[PDB]
Amino acid sequence: TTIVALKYPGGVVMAGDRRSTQGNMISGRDVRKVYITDDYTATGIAGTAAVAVEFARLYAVELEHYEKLEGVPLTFAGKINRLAIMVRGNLAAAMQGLLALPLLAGYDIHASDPQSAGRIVSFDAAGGWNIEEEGYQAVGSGSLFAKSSMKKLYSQVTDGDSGLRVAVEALYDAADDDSATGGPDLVRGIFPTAVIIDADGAVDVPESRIAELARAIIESRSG
Amino acid sequence: TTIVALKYPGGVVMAGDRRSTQGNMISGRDVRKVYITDDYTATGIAGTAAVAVEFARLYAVELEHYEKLEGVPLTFAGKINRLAIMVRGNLAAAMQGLLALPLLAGYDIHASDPQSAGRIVSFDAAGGWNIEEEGYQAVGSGSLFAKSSMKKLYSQVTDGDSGLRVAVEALYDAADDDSATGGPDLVRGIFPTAVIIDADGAVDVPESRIAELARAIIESRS
Amino acid sequence: TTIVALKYPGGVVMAGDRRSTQGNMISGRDVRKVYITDDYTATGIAGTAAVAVEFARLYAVELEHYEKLEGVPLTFAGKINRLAIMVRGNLAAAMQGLLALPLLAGYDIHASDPQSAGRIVSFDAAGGWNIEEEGYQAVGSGSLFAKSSMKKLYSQVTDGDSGLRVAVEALYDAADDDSATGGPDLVRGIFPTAVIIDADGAVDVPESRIAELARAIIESRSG
Amino acid sequence: TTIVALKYPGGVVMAGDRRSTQGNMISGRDVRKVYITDDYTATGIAGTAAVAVEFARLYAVELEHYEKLEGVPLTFAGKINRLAIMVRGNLAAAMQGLLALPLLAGYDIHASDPQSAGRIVSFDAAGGWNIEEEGYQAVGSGSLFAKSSMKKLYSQVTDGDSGLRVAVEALYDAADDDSATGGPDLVRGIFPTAVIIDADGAVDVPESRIAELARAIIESRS
Amino acid sequence: TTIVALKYPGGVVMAGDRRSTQGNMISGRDVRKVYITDDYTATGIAGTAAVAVEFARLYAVELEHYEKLEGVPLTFAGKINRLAIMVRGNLAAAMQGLLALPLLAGYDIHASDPQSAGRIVSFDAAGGWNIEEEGYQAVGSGSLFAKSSMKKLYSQVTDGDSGLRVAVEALYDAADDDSATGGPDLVRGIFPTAVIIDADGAVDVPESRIAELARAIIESRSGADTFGSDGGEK
Amino acid sequence: TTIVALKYPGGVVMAGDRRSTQGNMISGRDVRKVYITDDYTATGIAGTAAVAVEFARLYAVELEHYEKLEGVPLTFAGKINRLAIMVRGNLAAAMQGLLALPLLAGYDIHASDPQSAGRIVSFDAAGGWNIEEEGYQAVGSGSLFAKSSMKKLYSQVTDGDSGLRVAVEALYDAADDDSATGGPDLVRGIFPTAVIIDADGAVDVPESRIAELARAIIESRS
Amino acid sequence: TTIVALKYPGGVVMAGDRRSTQGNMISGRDVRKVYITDDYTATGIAGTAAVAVEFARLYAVELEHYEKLEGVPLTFAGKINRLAIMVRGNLAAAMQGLLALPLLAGYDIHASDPQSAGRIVSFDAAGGWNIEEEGYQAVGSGSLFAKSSMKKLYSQVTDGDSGLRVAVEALYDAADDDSATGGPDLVRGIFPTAVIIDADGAVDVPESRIAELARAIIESRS
Amino acid sequence: TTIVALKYPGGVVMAGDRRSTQGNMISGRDVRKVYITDDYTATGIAGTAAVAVEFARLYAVELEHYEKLEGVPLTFAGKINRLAIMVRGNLAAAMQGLLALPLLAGYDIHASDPQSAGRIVSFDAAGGWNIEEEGYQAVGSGSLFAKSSMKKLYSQVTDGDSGLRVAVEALYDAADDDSATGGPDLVRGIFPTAVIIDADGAVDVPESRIAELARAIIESRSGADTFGSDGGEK
Amino acid sequence: TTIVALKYPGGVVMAGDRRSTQGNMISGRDVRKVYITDDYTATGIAGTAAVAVEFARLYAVELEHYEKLEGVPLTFAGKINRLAIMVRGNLAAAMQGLLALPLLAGYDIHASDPQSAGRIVSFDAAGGWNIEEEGYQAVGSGSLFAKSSMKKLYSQVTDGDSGLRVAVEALYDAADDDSATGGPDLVRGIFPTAVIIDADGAVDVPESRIAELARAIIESRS
Repeated sequence: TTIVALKYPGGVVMAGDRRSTQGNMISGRDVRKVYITDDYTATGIAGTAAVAVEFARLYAVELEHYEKLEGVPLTFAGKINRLAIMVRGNLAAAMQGLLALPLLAGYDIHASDPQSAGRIVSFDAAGGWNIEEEGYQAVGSGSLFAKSSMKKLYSQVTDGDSGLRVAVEALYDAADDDSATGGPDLVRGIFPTAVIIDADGAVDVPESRIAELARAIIESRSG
Repeated sequence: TTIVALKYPGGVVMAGDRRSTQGNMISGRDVRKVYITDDYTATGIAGTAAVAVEFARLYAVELEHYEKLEGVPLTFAGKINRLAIMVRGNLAAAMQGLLALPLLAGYDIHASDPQSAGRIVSFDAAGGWNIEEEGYQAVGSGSLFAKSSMKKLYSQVTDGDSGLRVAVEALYDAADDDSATGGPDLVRGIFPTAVIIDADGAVDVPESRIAELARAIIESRS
Repeated sequence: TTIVALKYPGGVVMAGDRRSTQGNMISGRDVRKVYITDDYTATGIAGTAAVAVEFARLYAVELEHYEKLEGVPLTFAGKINRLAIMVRGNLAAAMQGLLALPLLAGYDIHASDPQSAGRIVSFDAAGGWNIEEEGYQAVGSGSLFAKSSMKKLYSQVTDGDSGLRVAVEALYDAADDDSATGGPDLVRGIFPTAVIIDADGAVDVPESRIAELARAIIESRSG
Repeated sequence: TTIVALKYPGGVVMAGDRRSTQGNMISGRDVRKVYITDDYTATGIAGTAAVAVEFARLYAVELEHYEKLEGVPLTFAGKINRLAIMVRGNLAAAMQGLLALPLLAGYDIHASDPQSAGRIVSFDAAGGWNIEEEGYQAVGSGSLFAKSSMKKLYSQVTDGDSGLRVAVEALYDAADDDSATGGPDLVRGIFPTAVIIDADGAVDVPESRIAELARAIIESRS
Repeated sequence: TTIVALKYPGGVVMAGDRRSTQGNMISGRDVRKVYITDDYTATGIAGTAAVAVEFARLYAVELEHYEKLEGVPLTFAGKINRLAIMVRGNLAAAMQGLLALPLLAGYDIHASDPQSAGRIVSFDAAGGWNIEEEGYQAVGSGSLFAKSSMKKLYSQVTDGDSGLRVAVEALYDAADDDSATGGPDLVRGIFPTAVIIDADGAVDVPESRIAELARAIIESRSGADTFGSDGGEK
Repeated sequence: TTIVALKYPGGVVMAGDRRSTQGNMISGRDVRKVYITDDYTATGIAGTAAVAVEFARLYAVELEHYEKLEGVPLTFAGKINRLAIMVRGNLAAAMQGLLALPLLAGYDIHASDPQSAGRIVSFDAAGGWNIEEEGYQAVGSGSLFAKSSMKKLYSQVTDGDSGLRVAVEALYDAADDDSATGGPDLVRGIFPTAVIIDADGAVDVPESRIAELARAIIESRS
Repeated sequence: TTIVALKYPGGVVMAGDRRSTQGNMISGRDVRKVYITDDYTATGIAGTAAVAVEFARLYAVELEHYEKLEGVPLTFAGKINRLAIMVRGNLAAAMQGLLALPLLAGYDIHASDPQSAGRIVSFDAAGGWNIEEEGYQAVGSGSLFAKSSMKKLYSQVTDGDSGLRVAVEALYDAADDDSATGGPDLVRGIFPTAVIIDADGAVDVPESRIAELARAIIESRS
Repeated sequence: TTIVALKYPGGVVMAGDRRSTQGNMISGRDVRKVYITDDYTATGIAGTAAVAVEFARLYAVELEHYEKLEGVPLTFAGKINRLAIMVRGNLAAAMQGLLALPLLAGYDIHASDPQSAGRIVSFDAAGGWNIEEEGYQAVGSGSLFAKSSMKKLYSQVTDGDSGLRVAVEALYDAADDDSATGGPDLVRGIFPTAVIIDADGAVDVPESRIAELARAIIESRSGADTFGSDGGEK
Repeated sequence: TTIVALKYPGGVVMAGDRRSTQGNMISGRDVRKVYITDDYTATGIAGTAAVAVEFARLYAVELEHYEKLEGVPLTFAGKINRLAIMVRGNLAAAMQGLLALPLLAGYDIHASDPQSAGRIVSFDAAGGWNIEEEGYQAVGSGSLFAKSSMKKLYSQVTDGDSGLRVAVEALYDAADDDSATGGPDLVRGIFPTAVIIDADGAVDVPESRIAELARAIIESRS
């Protein structure tokens, strides 16, 4: 599994692969790992698939429950604290083989500067959180390769489209160097899923655009 | 890793993949796992790459040493016995995580019927050997998927080219269902290697033929 | 044990073998492993036989209990969630040897297109569920061989009868490659059980049809 | 794996199944487990397949080596002693999962009464041996079922043909109650192998007769 | 310990041996292992003797308690479920050396065909139950030999008497191949106990009939040994 | 991680590094480890980063809660006791790997002499606390090197500016001798964070002054 | 520790860092990890420093011994085989923590095309070796980051100078992401060491050129 | 135990403490830990005392044996290699608690520049060696404190006397921060031992010079403590 | 750590060292280990510093709590019983590495003879208490050396001053033979603390008197 998130002027984009494996055997080819928790945040979770799905569902339920109870959505730091508390509480299960590491990307509406309202938060196994100030972050087995690719490709990010292309290329590199991460499957037409968040909210990227970007990257690397 | 071998009328063909991994990390993309030990036998070894290369080299050295010393090549049963002895002697190291399971394909010149002179021999971790009578066998992590694919596809084998196509398709299925087995890499132009053995000896299949077969299979499945 | 399920236009069919073993000794020859939990779903469970029977009974009781209490049956995703919860709760006992891996197939009456209303759901040991999109799935010791056979045979499925024949042939292959899976016993006249679900509900396949299909397959492979 | 042997007036017969498994997965369908060590004895070995093959080969080599060196074959007691010594020496490796339990059947040319010259010898894991006096014995995973079937069926043994039928039926029962023992494969046409030993020596039973007996048994139980 | 049960037209018969051992020592010679839980079911339990007796008593108490409370006896499947629940509950004690494997035989008064109303149920260590429909079943250490003997002898069963003879012969074979199972003791006059269930209920078999059957079986075996040989050698 | 604190005439200064690591990999470059708990105390915590942040937040919340409830801030000894109790209660988690060692520096308004109101308190894993009377203290992996540098550089401290320079140089030495402690990153413009406490309360040192001091130290050692 | 190697038209280059650590403590700042084994091959060894130095010394001694004895240097395959044998023989001691993973770069004078005479060979802990065909390879703790940086930067390599700059930048990235790898120390004037091999042989790169390249990279990334 | 060695223009100096402990108990107060192996090298060993003495004795014997056999002393690299081989061969016994870490200081007569002929070599437990380039090194339990003190005090080293004073002060700091290192004992008159190597060979420093240097250091420390304050309070 | 207590005509004197260590490193130089629990008893606790401080604080709180509740101070035996109960209850924590061994010295107001009213009580790890009748006792790592010194020096005790000198000399000997015990620091001017208890209560000994005694002892032994 590999999930990447990066900031661009005016928003943030998160993308993830589609492969789930049980050892060396491939058990899934269309797993979705990026979820829209609310109108302005997206969460990607790596590790055990069942724990990831349960975590995303519970986190979305908790956020919506607070919003309905109080009539006002939580602040971004409050959402970070809730996710960190959940990760800290899952420590005993993580030590038993049910580890789940989330990745939070969101748009801060209350931020003073709309062009710097994108936020990326990374979590560790002990529940600690850190707000990324370098503009990109990745989680999963292929996270290191994706981060090293983004370190060189981040100078090309100028808007949403370029950021999406860079994220797709980072996922392609991660799948190229990690067997647990699946690359663009042209035979079955299965492509990574992406979410773009801006001032108008979080929307899902259509599959056609991601397919076009993946084909362009493959053609560029073929010669 | 996955290595397949199947019999066709008049010969035998063996093919293997190119991927080698260290856990979940891909460390090799062009490893050659099928060797031509002599003029009529080919050996594919799965497991640890270092042990596989060492075993292939030592086995070829031993066979050529006997042939030069005695002036006559060993019989097929003798080659089977020597390979089984090597596998049996490697048991202690295999129990430490250095397992290596070879697959042997050959063309018996001393066989009575030329059309049934192909031979496929499989080996287990205890050194036991068994001559396969179903006409196909596979070894490696993805061996089960390739064997099950060949079970359905073996009815289409009537010559060397059809057998090569079936072997390539079986390797494609094994790589499709196993992450440790590499499929045809179209971006880098890396394709599985194959060896065809017949009455005229053992030759390496050119890369262009395997590339054409792999592209045909990919177009068929898309 | 081996249980197979596959989708055909307008429905879904699930079949399972009849053999239970205690190590190498054969203890049962007519075990039924496919249950009709309600009018539009069928459940096949592999692993320990006692745990499978208890799971099927408890799951059917829970579904009927909810339907009677609320006056309306659960949605398909609700049934999936309840089964996943049961599997997740059984994890501690599964680690001790009482492992149970279910397989759920159903027909969604609320689905948009009637011809694509068939559903197949697979579960893992951690409770993770995945709605299968390939059109077939299998569980049990001989699951791999049956799945590989269905991969090559699924192109022939065009209606309920062809799908049933493909399922029977996949079970035959699984029994041919797995000693823990029982094949068609012609001496005792014992054949695998199958269930077909369509718009009219779930019905049991009569033994005569399955016996005829098994004899046809055996005669096909004998020459 | 299941190997049976029973005595009939004027000789002895030994039969064994053909299946070899690796856990629950079937790996072999035509394994031959009964060997003709010399002109008047046959040896069937259960357990690990590789160890069984190696034991049979080494035992035959040792017996033939002694016969060539001395110009006179070993007495039956000497053969029993050598096999027991081999089993005793294999104890340390058997404790590591390489167990091999042989079954020895032979015809004693030097015996007084020719009609009772048949001999059946069983072995344990500690190397001990015992000459059976009840007329039948079996080894392997399905040995108990085969012996319990032969206990009821032994009263019908009056000649070589009836003894062969009883042995085939016992193997059928063992395969019926045990998954590790393969039954008659009518689809593939694979049947258990048998060896008949009498005053004229040890010969291999033709496959057609065993197929006829198996089909008769199946029709009887259908 | 070995308990056998087989179906005959019109009923069912269950029999068990009389020996209890502590290792290689023989600690008991007249232990009774077949119980009449109610008017139409009999239960035999193998394993630890104390756990077997406690299980039989508790199961009978539970069945009679339900019958008295509700005024109607449980259905056969209900009794099967209660016994399976008890076996499943005893899993922790079984893992510590207190295993008890029961064997349930009964007559279903509510069954459609009176001649096929007999039922035999077998249980495993995990509490799973399977209604045996091949006509016979056995439990205990010598269960395999008795089951294999019944496989060859079941074709002779035509009524209650033949079924009882087959059960006694199966127990004799099991004791012949198992040291932990006691055989017919002619010196002390101790014979296995049997229960026959039919449309009129479950009744204990008198010892005289079982003694006669055991003597006939022993005489037949001795005569066969006299007639038989080791392929021509005695 | 390395956090240093030292007393100067009229107050106290505490500084810490910015690097967090996961084994050998560098995962953080702008981590803040010095917190202003209230108007006159600053707390720096070393060890696991998550536990440090949680402890700082909980300690500040508890102090403010007591102040709001009673209408009067806790005495310095009361704050020491609360922090020691928290450390003692975290012992079980620390033995499992979640170890956190805090360092407390504060200004005592109720002290007799204003010039000697600076306070430095050190803690151990067992919850024991000691008020340092030597003028400096350091915690973390690089604590030994920083303390040994401060032992030689403390004679130059005469006011807040010289004390801040000495603290920055001690952090530079700790980073120079320890890989887990990050030095002044001139490429990214990241410098250690410091807090100065005096009679007017606790304030954060602007980054420009610390950058100037670090550049001066680097020029001195070049 | 990080040692990189990459191929450029007409030669090959290898560079390594200078830091040696003991846990989180920095124990060495001017360690040399790249050795010139002979006139056309260079070897860099990662892992335990003592084992690396001993391996380099012994390997150079063996190569020179063979060259002096036979009057002709070993072929490149022979050198690869000897290094693989040494790595395989060190497996038992590596299991105790004395691990050494070498990287071999050389120039094949017997190669047909002079522009493709460069060779890069990597080794695993089991003694297996693989001739890299993608043009670059790295070993050590920071090997992954350096390799991923070279993957992006390899398109700029056209001659020796560009290859040297790319190798220096890859080492800079590896030090930037790994704390066990030392970066260019401008305060002490310590820079990574590099070796360039071409048709004229292997020579050590002067420190001034590497210092200029490192300063250019630092100013580029500032 | 703490042994220090630093370079000065024209030579090298090595010094060590005198205390040996068995846990928290003081067992020795006048242990000599710096040996003159030959005319131009000095070796100090930290760790177990017995292993240290045996190491120094065997190393000196080996060097003298080679010099007598060949008629020419070993080069400095040869001595380093022999000591590294000894350390590597002692690894198995060091893993059982018999650890010995040597420190080597020497004066290479074959070096080009006479003023930079001093050499300091440090060894690890795996037998690896490194020629120090910073001009000072220390080994022992208190090595970190002595090395950190020398890092600050090395700017004052201009000749042999100043280097000796710096080494004595580093040992004083190491003893001040480590309980296993013994400080100058004024009551018993026991002081650290030092060896200084120059172009004329290796000689032992007389005890009076070290005693007066230690006394001056103690007086300076006491005066600084009197002058200083805890940020305003004493 | 070492704490000594001895009886002199008319009272009792208790003294202790000032050093706290973490293995071989010295972490504290002015630790106070003798506490005035109430007007007529003093308690010295050895072992872990945190446990000792907590024990002293809790014991003083309990004694004052009882005195305030009942309006009458506890008898000496009641204080002994409470301290023994606390020590016994701390057994589980002591077995895990948090051992604390106290030493109680007091003056009995209700005793018959004023000149023999001094009391010394020692405790073991199991909570057992014993009223010492030998006239002196010591606890800590250097307790044996201090007790052996007092065994020879106790004949010189005739009043409070001589007893204080003997206690100081015993502490000096304990520090002389034990590295974990701190001796008189004449560079920093740190000396052991002492408490003198008599009919007028318990008073802390001024540092000047102890410094004079320590200097006299050092000059005597020089």
